[PDB]
Amino acid sequence: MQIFVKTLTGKTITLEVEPSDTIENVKAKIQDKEGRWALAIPPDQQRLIFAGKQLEDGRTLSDYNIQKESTLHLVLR
Repeated sequence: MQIFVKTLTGKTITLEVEPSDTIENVKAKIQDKEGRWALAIPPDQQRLIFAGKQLEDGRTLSDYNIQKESTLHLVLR
């Protein structure tokens, strides 16, 4: 499954994920794709949003009915 994430700087990144990937697993992937600048932002200070909802690290994409080609947003927390 492919999803897109909008980063803190508005750049779009494309991720390859399984439907039961956890939000934590998705965040690790985003960290690898993103830039050095973000090297200073701790993981627990960033949150993913989808369809108005704050996504919890331990729940899965499938828990939130996130389907292929969904766009998530990485925001401050």
